[PDB]
Amino acid sequence: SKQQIGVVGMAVMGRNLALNIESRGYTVSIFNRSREKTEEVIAENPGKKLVPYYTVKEFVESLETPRRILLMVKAGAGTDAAIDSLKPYLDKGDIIIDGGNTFFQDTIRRNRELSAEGFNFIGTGVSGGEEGALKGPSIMPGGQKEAYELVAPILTKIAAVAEDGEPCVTYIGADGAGHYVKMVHNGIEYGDMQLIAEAYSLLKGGLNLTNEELAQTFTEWNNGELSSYLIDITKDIFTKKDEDGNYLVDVILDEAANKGTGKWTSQSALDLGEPLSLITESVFARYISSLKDQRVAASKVLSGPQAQPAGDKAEFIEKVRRALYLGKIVSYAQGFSQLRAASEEYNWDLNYGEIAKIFRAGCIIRAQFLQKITDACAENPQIANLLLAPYFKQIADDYQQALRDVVAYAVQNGIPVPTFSAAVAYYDSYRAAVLPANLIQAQRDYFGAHTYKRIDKEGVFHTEW
Amino acid sequence: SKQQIGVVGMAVMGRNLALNIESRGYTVSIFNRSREKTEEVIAENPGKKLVPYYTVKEFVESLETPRRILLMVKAGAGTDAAIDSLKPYLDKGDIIIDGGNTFFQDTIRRNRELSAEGFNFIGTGVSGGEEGALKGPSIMPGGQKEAYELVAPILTKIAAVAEDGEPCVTYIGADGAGHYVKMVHNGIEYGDMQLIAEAYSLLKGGLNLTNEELAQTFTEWNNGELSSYLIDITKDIFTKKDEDGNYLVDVILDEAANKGTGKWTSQSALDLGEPLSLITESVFARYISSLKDQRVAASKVLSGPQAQPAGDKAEFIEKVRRALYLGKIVSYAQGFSQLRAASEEYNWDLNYGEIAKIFRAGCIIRAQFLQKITDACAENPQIANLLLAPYFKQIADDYQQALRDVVAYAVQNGIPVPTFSAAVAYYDSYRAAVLPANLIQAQRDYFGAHTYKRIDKEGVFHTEWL
Ligand SMILES: O=C(O)[C@H](O)[C@@H](O)[C@H](O)[C@H](O)COP(=O)(O)O
Ligand SMILES: O=C(O)[C@H](O)[C@@H](O)[C@H](O)[C@H](O)COP(=O)(O)O
Repeated sequence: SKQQIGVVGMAVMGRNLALNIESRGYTVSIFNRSREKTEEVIAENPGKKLVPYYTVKEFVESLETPRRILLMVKAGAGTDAAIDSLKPYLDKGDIIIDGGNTFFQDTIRRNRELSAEGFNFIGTGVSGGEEGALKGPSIMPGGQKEAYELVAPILTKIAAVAEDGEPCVTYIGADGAGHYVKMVHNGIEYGDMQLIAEAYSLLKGGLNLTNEELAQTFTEWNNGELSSYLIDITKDIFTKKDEDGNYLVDVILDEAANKGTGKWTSQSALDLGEPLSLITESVFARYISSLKDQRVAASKVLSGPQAQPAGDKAEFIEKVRRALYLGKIVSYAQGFSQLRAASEEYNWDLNYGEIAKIFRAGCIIRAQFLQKITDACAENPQIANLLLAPYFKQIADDYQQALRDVVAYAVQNGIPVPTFSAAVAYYDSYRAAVLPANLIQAQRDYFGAHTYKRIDKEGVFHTEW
Repeated sequence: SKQQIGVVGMAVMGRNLALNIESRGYTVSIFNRSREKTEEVIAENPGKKLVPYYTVKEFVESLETPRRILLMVKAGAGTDAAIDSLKPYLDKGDIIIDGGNTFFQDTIRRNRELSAEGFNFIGTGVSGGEEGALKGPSIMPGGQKEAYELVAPILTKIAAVAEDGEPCVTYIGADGAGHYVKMVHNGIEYGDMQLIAEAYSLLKGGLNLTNEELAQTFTEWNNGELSSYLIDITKDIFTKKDEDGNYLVDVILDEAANKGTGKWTSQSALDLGEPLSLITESVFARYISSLKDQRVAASKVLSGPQAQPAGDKAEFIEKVRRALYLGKIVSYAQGFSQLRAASEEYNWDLNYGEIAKIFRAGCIIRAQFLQKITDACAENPQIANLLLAPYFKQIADDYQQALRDVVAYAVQNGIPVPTFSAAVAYYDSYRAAVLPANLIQAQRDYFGAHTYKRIDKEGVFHTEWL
C-alpha cells in the first residue's frame, strides 16, 4: 500500500500539516532527518494514519507516483540538503513542495534546476501559525501549473475556508510567485502590527487609557469594519494578567524581532520602483526598537514635548479608529500595487482578486477587510491602485481629516507615528498632479548634466545653467 | 614618450576628471569604448595634453610603468568588461583605480582577485558632478594601504580643498570601504534634495511664493547656517528661463530619475538593521514621482483639504528654514549611524570625522554643515549618533518646535512632507526609552509562539494568552 503524499520535517509546522492532511482522510508518510522527532510524533498521535519512515529511500518508495513530497525543513542549506537527499530516488514527474518561508529567488533557482532534471517544484507559502497549519492555513503555491493541479485536491481539503465556503488556496503563478506572495503577506502583516502599535501609543499616551480600557476599545473596534484577527488578539493581550495581578504586556521587553520577510518585501519594493513607505517604515520601527541601549541613552539626553490635551475622549478614540482603518487602506494599496509590479517583472500574470480571496481566512492578516479588496479587484481586475476603487475612495473622503488630526496631535505631543505619517504623505503625493520632483530634476541636470523632460515638448533636454 | 596616467570612460565625469588631471601638468592617455566620444573630447579641447587611443592595447602600452589607469565607466557589466579587457596587457605591479559608482560588494570581490593576480587596486568614490570632476572632487579611496600610497600623490593633486586648504581625499579603509562611503554620500544627497523639495512645496503651498520669491528665500537661507552647494544651485534654478521666457522649473516634467546608489543605501540599511527612514523615503518619493500618469489620474478623483492659514510670512519662512536644517541633522545622524554599522559589519574601522572632513568641499553635499559633523566626531570619535553631540542636541532643542509646527501645518493642508514627517517620527522614536514594540512582541508570541523577553527577569518566555 502506498501513500498519496509524504511530509519531510517533523518540527511543529511539518507535523501539524501532516496531521491536517491525515484529518481529511489520507494516510500520510512522514520522515525527519533525526529519527527522534518522528518517533515522538507517532507517540503523541496514536490512532492517526501517519506511517513513519526512517530512511529517505524507504520514505520515497512509500509514495504513489507522481510522488507528492512536502518539505517543511530549515530554509537555506537544509532545504537544498533535503532536496539533494531525495533526488536519487525520484522519478521524472515527481513533485517536491517547499512550504518553508523561502526567499522567492531561491525558489526560482530551485524550480529551474529541478525542471532540467525532470522534477516539478512548487514553492508555497503557508500562513496561519502552528494552529493554522493544523486546522486550516492560507496556502499560496507557485510552480508548474500541472503539478499544482495534481496536488490541488489535497491542498483544498486542508486549507482554511472563507465565509462563502471557498478554500483559501489558489494557483498563484509560475516558479516563485507563491513564495513572493507569502513574502508580501508578511510585509503587510508588519504594517498592520505597526499601525495597531501606533494606535496603542496614541490611546495610552494621549488619553491615558488603562489596559482594561484598551481591551474594551479594541473589542468595540473588532465589532465594526476593522474586524480582524490581529485586532481580536490585541484585545486578548490587553486583558492578560501576570501572577502579581498586573498585566503581562507591560513587562515585555520592547525589542521587536523579525525573520526577514518584512525586510525582503521592502528590498523588493526598492528593486521594483514601488513606493512602499508604510511597510518599510514598519520594518524600520522594529529596527529602532531593537536599538534599545541607544534609545535609553538618548532618552537621558534629548528633550521633547509631552502629550497635549486630547479633548473629548470618545471623539479622540473615533479619530484614532478612523486613522487606523485609512492607514490600513493605504498600506494595502501600496502592497497590491507592488504585487502588480512584481507580476510584470517576473512574468506571473497574477490574479489580484484571487490573492485577496485566499487572505480572507487562515492567514495572519485575515479580516473582513479582505472582502472589500476582493470586491474592488472583481469589479476592476487591473485596477492600478486600490485608492481609486469606489469604496476606498469614499473611506478616504470621510476619514482623512481624522487621520490628519491624529498625526498633527501626535507630532505636537512627541508620540512617534511613522506609519500614520507615511499614510498621509503617500495619500497627498499620489493625488498630486505635480510634485516637487521638477526641482529635483533641475538640480540633477545642473550638477550632473543628467537631462530632463518637459511637460510641453517631447524629448530630453539639457540646460547650461 | 609615455603618459603618466590614463583614463578609461569619457562620459561627463571621466572626461572632466581627465581634464582635471591634465590641468595639474600631466599628459593623459584617454580611451572610450565608443570611440566617437574620444574624438569629441579631443576636438573640444584643443591644446590640452590629452592623447587619444582607439584600442585598449595601445592605450595600455602608452602608459609609463608601473601603470596608473583610472576607470570612470558605467557601473556593472560595463566596468567589469572594461577591467577584464585591460588585464592581458598589464604587468604585475600595475595600478588599477575604479572610480566609477561601483556597488561595494563588487569591489570587495575584485580587490581580492586583482591583488592575488599581482596588481595594485583601489576602488574609489569620486563626487562632485561635472564641475567638481573638472575642478576638484571629493575622493574616497579604499583598498590595501600600500595601493593607496601609490596613488595618494596624484589623487591629492586633483581633489578639492576645503576652505581651510585640506585636500578632500583620505584613505577610507580596506577593500570596498571607499565605494560604500560613496554610496552613502549619494543616499545623503537624495535626502538633502528631498528635504529641499519639501521646503519648496511648503513655501509654494503655504505662501504661494513666486519663483522670484523662492529664489530670494533660498538666497537668504544660503547666507546663513544652511549654506550649501545644493541650496546655492537651487536659488539659481528658480530664476532660470528658457528662450520663450518660461521659467524652466515650471516646464520640467516632475519625474525624478535615479541611477541606483540611493536605492542601494536603503537596501544596505535594511540588511544592516539601521532605521534609515529619511533617505529611504526620499527614494520612494522619486519612485512615486515616476508614476506621473497615475498621479494625474488620481488628482481628478481623490479628495483633499486646502492649504491652511500660514500666518505671518516671515515667521512661516523661518519655521520652514528651521525644519529643513533639523531635517538635515536627522538625515545625517541616520546616515552616519549606518556608516558605523557598516564599518562594524565589513570590518573597516572607519574614521567618521575624516569622512565628514572630505565632504566639506568637492562633493554634491558640500556645505559648512559638514564642519559641525567633523567637530562632533573629532571630540567623540565613537559617538553613537550625532543627535547626542552638543551642537546638534542644542539645535534639536531650539528647532524641533518649528519642525513639529511645519509638519502639522502640512498635514492639515494636504502638502506632502515625507522626510520632514519621518524626521519627527525618528526623533521621537530614538529618544523613547519605551516603544509599543512590547505589543508587537506579545502578538508574535500569540500567533507564532516566537517567545519574548521580560524587563524584570532573565530568559525567554512563552505565554498562553487565553
Ligand atoms: O504568516 C504567518 O503565519 C507568519 O507571518 C509567519 O510566516 C512568520 O514567519 C512569523 O510568524 C512572523 O514574521 P516575523 O517573524 O518576521 O515577525
Ligand atoms: O556624487 C556625485 O558626483 C553625483 O552624486 C554623481 O555620482 C552622479 O550625479 C549620480 O548619478 C547622481 O545620483 P543619481 O543619478 O542616482 O540621481
